[PDB]
Amino acid sequence: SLLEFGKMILEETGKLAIPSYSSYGCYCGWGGKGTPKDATDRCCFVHDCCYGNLPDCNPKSDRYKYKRVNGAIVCEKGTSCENRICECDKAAAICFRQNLNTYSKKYMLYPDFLCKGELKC
Ligand SMILES: Oc1ccc(/C=C/c2cc(O)cc(O)c2)cc1
Repeated sequence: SLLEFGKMILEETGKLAIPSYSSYGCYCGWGGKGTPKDATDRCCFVHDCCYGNLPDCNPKSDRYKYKRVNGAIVCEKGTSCENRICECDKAAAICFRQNLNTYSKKYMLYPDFLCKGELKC
């Protein structure tokens, strides 16, 4: 679910999902178009594609369970949708962690019309 994703993001990065990742760049948050602005935005692009791979799941609302083993996120076994949603969220949270070094506050609330270019999943 979205709230679980937000808590996984906070755990990984120490940033609050809202506002750090809810409206960042072209792809983090509602909507997506154009060329992602940086590596963090690319995490969101791929996360969007990952949710797009699950057309008959409901990634915003369906809850999954995970634990940590030696620090690392381990998605626990629910329904097939829940497992797949968890893997998408896990990847994006790790990706955010990996790209904290280049996160730029200039891309928070980035305006949609600047999202020029095109990117297929
Ligand atoms: O690819 C994406 C990556 C991150 C997000 C952020 C989502 C989000 C939205 C909420 O209302 C609450 C929340 O805790 C998280 C959306 C798309």
